[PDB]
Amino acid sequence: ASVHGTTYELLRRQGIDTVFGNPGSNELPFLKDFPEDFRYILALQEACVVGIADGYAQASRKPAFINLHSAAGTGNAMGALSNAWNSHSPLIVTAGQQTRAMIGVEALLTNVDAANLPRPLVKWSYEPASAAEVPHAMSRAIHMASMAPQGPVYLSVPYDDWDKDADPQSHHLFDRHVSSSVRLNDQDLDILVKALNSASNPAIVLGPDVDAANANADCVMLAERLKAPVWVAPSAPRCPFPTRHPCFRGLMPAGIAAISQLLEGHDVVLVIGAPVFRYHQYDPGQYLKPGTRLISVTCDPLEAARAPMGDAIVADIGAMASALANLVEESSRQLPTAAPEPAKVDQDAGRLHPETVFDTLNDMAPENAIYLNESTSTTAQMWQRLNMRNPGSYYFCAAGGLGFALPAAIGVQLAEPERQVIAVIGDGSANYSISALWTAAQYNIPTIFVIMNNGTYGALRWFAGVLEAENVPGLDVPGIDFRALAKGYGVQALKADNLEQLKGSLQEALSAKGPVLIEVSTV
Amino acid sequence: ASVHGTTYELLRRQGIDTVFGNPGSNELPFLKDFPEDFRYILALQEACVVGIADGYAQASRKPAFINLHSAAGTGNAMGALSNAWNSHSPLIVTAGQQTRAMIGVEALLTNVDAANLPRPLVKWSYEPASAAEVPHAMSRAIHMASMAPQGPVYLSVPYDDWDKDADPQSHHLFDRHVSSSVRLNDQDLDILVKALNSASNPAIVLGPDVDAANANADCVMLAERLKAPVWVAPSAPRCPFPTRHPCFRGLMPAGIAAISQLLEGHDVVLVIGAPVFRYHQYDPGQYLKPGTRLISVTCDPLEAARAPMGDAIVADIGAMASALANLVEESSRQLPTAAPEPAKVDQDAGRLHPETVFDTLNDMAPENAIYLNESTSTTAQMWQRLNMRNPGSYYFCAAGGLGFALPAAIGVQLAEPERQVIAVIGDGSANYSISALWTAAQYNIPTIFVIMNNGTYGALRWFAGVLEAENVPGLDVPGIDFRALAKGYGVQALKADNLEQLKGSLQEALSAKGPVLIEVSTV
Amino acid sequence: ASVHGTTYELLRRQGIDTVFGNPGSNELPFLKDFPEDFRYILALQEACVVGIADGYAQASRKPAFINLHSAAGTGNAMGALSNAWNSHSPLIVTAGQQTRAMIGVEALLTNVDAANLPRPLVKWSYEPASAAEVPHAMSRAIHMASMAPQGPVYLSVPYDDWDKDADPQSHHLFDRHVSSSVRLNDQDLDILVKALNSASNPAIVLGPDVDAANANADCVMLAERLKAPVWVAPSAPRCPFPTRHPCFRGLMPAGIAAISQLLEGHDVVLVIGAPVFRYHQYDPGQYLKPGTRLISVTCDPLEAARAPMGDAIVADIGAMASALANLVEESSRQLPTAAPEPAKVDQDAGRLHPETVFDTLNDMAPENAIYLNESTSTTAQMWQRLNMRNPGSYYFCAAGGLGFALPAAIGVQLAEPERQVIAVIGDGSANYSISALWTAAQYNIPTIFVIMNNGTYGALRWFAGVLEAENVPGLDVPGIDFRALAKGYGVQALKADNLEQLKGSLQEALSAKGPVLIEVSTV
Ligand SMILES: Cc1ncc(C[n+]2csc(CCOP(=O)(O)OP(=O)(O)O)c2C)c(N)n1
Ligand SMILES: Cc1ncc(C[n+]2csc(CCOP(=O)(O)OP(=O)(O)O)c2C)c(N)n1
Ligand SMILES: Cc1ncc(C[n+]2csc(CCOP(=O)(O)OP(=O)(O)O)c2C)c(N)n1
Ligand SMILES: [Ca+2]
Ligand SMILES: [Ca+2]
Ligand SMILES: [Ca+2]
Ligand SMILES: [Ca+2]
Ligand SMILES: [Ca+2]
Ligand SMILES: [Ca+2]
Ligand SMILES: [Mg+2]
Repeated sequence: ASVHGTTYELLRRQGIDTVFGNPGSNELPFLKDFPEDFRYILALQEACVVGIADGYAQASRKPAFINLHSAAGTGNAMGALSNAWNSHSPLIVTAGQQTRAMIGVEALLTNVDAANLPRPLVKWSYEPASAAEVPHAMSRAIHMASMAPQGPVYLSVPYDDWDKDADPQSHHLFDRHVSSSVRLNDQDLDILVKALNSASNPAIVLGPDVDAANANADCVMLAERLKAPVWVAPSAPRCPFPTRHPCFRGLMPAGIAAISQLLEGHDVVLVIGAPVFRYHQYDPGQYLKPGTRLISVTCDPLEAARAPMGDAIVADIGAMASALANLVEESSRQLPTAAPEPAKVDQDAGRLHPETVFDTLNDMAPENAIYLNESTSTTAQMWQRLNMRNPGSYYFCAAGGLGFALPAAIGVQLAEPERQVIAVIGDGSANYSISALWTAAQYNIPTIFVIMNNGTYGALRWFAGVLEAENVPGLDVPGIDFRALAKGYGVQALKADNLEQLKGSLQEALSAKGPVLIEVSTV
Repeated sequence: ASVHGTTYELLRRQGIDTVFGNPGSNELPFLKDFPEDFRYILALQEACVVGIADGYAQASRKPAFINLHSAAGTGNAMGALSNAWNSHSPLIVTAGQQTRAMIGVEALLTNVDAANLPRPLVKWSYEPASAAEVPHAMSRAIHMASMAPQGPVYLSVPYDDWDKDADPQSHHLFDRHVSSSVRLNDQDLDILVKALNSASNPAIVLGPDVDAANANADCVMLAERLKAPVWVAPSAPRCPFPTRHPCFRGLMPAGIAAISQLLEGHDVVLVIGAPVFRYHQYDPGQYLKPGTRLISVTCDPLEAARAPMGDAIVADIGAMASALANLVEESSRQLPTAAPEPAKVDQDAGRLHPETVFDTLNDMAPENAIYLNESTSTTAQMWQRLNMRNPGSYYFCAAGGLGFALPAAIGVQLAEPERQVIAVIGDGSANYSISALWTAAQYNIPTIFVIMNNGTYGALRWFAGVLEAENVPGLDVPGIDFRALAKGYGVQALKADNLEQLKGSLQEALSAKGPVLIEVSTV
Repeated sequence: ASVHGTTYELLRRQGIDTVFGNPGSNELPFLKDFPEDFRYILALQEACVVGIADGYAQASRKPAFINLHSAAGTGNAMGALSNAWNSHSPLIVTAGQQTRAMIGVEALLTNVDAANLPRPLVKWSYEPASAAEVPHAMSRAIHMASMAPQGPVYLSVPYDDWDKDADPQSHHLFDRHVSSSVRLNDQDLDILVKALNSASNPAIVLGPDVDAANANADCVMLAERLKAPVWVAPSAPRCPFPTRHPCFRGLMPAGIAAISQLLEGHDVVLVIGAPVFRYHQYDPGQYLKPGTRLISVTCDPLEAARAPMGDAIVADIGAMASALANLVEESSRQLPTAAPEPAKVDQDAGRLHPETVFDTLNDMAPENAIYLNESTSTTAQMWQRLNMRNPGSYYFCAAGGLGFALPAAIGVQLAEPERQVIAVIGDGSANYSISALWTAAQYNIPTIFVIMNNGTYGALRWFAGVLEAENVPGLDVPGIDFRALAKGYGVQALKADNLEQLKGSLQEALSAKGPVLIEVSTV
């Protein structure tokens, strides 16, 4: 069999049936005779291709396969890979290389020093030394992406390799099963459980890896047994806990001093599935106040190594969450009281306050809706106003790289056809991956995009305010008609200048049978 | 003085007065108190930022300064850097890094292993070890970008460095002058000149570095003295010779066998300012046929090293071109006869043949117009139908990375306010950097964008045809309304469905006082 | 023809006839059927292999070819490559890789991510994508190493490639000639010459690249014409000027303040072939005092970029030195007076003062002797006491990496059979590459090794003294019998405990017909 046939069989046998890409000439030999049981999802720019694959992978909880064009295609996708790295997204990125006969002369489209291009944003990067090695290299890519800590991998393949004969021994790769579903040994696990049972005032902090492992329900049980408040680690890329559960305490502020102050009084703080800690603003102070012991369970050695305080256990989040939830004793402490409902902000008949938008979305959206957030100055309000009861209900660019939510919303909707996806995106952020709209229109993926139009890079004007920075250029983005942009890409567009219109537009959008974009005029 | 003040003085003293960027929080400390004698050009996505800076640098023939946001901003610009590498574009790319106090914990927005991110697409990449080193590092960046062979450089700067005190000895950096304007020593130059004077049937092949050095006029003189035909090296990123000059022979096909066949009979082939050779399609054969001696003058050691045949001289193109043009004897051979005018293709009243579009542009555009090409399946026709008499009249993505022409056209227009820029872009290519349109509208840069709409990735369907590849998915891009996209970004839009409309639209576009986009329905 | 035959023909045609190496299994396929016109020089450890090749290349002024074993062999040679990088040594380092069929499974002896191993100490690093590409890759290696700025390159080759068929078009590589013998254009050169003719008190500073280019004589003429004092740039790896010439001023101290103080009063300082400046100790102060203008001529863009002051011209040192020496006017100023003879230090009948050793060597050694220095605490005395009239008379580890002089002395002696090589090495430094002695014995290369035995890492005890550092462990190296070590490797050994014995031992050593090691007891 050819390398082409062998490789598609490998993919199919490993559960991959979809290719997200933007084609090029070095990739034609791979894409020809495309298998009938496969599905190709085209996007117009590489950041969009990867963003869609990313949302698809995160929501489906399985690896996504991507095919890009040489160095330029790969380069266009590197901002998206920064987010994928931080979110532990299992992405298999393949790029076509020039024919081996012309790599040396560096003919046009040659990806020079290929493996180094995507570094340091990949777990593994490689270009095979011969055509017969391709299936084996593809196998390595699949497993490296899937093993904890999951992350993106890169494989460059010269286009002339596809038609060559594959090693007949490649059949051994087809059904390989690799597992990293491990947990702390019995003896040490018993010690940890005892420390938890003995704590007088424990607190639990959860990160994105909990939602990735679908360990949400196990963490709820753990929180209920320990009768402990639960916080979501700062700069949260996903939501790991039902936001209206009595133990829920909200999103932690992303500052050193703010967090230690928040945890003061808690003798034992158990952090699960999050780095310690994804701070953002520089808020100097103590990492932890005296009297607090921190224990971290992470699926990533890099996270365990860099934590500036506490103990750590490197293991599978799902396996650990399940073990802990079943072994801890039920505390006789009283279960925490639920946080009160957020207040209603005064809303006149003019432009909409973000709070109003979120309250309305919470009112009108189905209970199993999935939200994506790329409205940077309104994140805190969004977290307090949306009741997200189920796992996989929230996504936000893990590395803070804009251009994620719009395409990712399409990938998530593709992965969860029965849950309405609603992406809330700022007018500034909307531009980074605007062409992704075309993919939703073409495949009729019913994502709803809500553009928060305030005409400025709000979050930046805010930091520009703290630093007390003046005369900073480039903070405003006036003159963009989002309805026209949506029309350009074949997506139905609506406008909301006030509350009445907002409610009407949402009613229509929710009843639509295709993707819809709503431009909202915000304060 | 602070690092901030010292750095802006360094830039100003080295001739930089414009910053192309997309702001972020790590960059606010650098951008605050923005100098009044500077100019900030905002673009909505990083590929667009770099593309604009690239066009500006290439057209002005001086380095362009760029400021991006951390890893995500840098990553979004890597496809654009692939083109910049191939075009020897002097680009100074700076990105903001997290505060030194939080780099270790990898707070959000930390650019991890920063210097490795842009590799291998940069000449030099670096992150200073202390704040006082910043001005010196900036100096290194400026010079590394400007010395032959020119190319992009990268500098990552922690945001807390800007307000620190600079080394008082930094003043020594302000007026440093670095030169690489060198040419072959007298003795060896005399030998080369003798070889040229002795040739019986010489041919000259010119590359992009000739136009970059503005050595066009010197090459015309050289060609006239030697009475030799002149070809433009394959995959041409720029036009180095007047296309209607009697010696002009056109664009060389990008294949090994095709080129050796084309050069057969020429005893001495002098290649100036081009790699040997930027092949594209695999057209196996002899690199050179017996009887042909090839001599290459390149400004790049990497080019000299990888040439599979001939001798090479590594030197400044301008200095070499000038020396050769003045030292060679006037041959008694007859000057080559000009190529005949291309034929008029039959055009009915329906959709436009690309040939018709180019003939019409040639008819109506000013004689000093500048063209950008990102209509991949029509490159050969474009080269035969446009009379480009002046230097800096043509640009095409040097690494074949789409998303270059649209933003680059804006940068070129900014650099040459008195020459009408006309970008000819395919409907597929238009999407990669569509948001750049906003920048033209906002600063009122009068670029004319001609979108060749044929609804498909034409060049790919063509390769898919040669390889005799079937069942290749993702080759069509239907359902895009370019007039709506232009409206979305504030740019006047026109449509041309036939010749009559094409002529009318061009008349209007040429008389416009701002940017204009014309969607052309092509066959 | 096979890749094996084609490659040896390429090497032979490019002037390479010697292979320096330490064999391994991945290299057997390359070494088999070793050409009869070639010469293989075996060394017992890789640092020794590279050190010998380095000395050979530096002294012969042509590239040296090296063959090492996979990652371990390459790794053992990386300290030696650090020196080669700093000395601009043209070294072609090749390493054998596992068979392509087993690279993927990482069988024993696989060099993983090969090209990244030697970085950042190489100009170019690469592993071919196919066997037919090997000759072309070898060609690139040869030229990259030879073009200015010269430096080490690395090529990894899977062992199964050698027996495959080579591309018949590879014959084009055989006689390629690449030149970088360039100099500043006429107009700018005239400006520089005028600045030199107009200077009232010029000073000249020379670096290692002057000796590498054999531009010594041209610099003497330049100094005599300008009637200017000449200094050797700090941390000198080579000697670029006759040390007893009336203009000679000695080795510059390696400190910022010390150098500016030394140059004070000189209006124009011309630096040729040296970085600006290879400082060592931290001696904070002004880089240059007011009134001094510095102009640097360097063959390295990296040097021009990082200079913290002055203008720079990037060009070939030989071409530039020759041009300047012939164009400057003869100044009417009086020629500088020669420095007085160094004083005789008092020497009793006990252990030898380093000054005594150097005076005696100067007295007894032939006038065309070549010295290598790796006696770190005695460098200043050595420079003042040895009259070195000819080019290529001195070598010192360019990156300060010990283990250079002993093997390099063998390589230099091999390159210059008619000039007596005398390596002066400290007892600490002698151990790093002690096994190199075997190579001298086996091929009967008559190098004389003088071991300065003082039982301690003297230079370190000295820095430990300045820093006023106390309780520093590991500074003494007692209990080493160098005569026994020499005997172990087959080299004649002598001992000198006092002056009488020193003179006697030197008389014998100079008359020897093979390598000799003299252990000298120093204070
Ligand atoms: C790729 C990328 N480029 C630039 C930035 C810097 N940045 C962070 S927030 C922001 C503002 C986003 O504006 P918008 O989406 O309109 O939302 P707002 O702040 O107004 O809520 C910008 C440009 C970024 N994080 N990522
Ligand atoms: C960043 C990038 N992505 C993908 C490609 C692959 N590619 C080469 S030509 C091409 C078609 C461009 O289509 P279009 O601009 O409509 O012009 P046409 O071929 O129809 O003339 C594509 C997608 C590329 N070279 N660069
Ligand atoms: C590979 C390497 N290891 C360690 C050092 C650090 N070092 C610099 S000088 C020195 C002392 C050398 O001792 P010796 O050769 O006996 O000479 P002395 O200082 O006594 O004159 C040492 C160990 C070095 N420069 N290179
Ligand atoms: Ca409500
Ligand atoms: Ca906004
Ligand atoms: Ca005409
Ligand atoms: Ca098209
Ligand atoms: Ca004497
Ligand atoms: Ca010693
Ligand atoms: Mg990289």
